Amino acid sequence: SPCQKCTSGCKCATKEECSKTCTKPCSCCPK
Ligand SMILES: [Cd+2]
Ligand SMILES: [Cd+2]
Ligand SMILES: [Cd+2]
Repeated sequence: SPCQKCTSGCKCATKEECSKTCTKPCSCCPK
């Protein structure tokens, strides 16, 4: 489940940028 900024706004292109808006693969970032 993606946070409140990943819904229509997933900004993580990879787990590297994922450490910026989240800490793990929400339901949209990488696997
Ligand atoms: Cd997220
Ligand atoms: Cd993320
Ligand atoms: Cd995401």
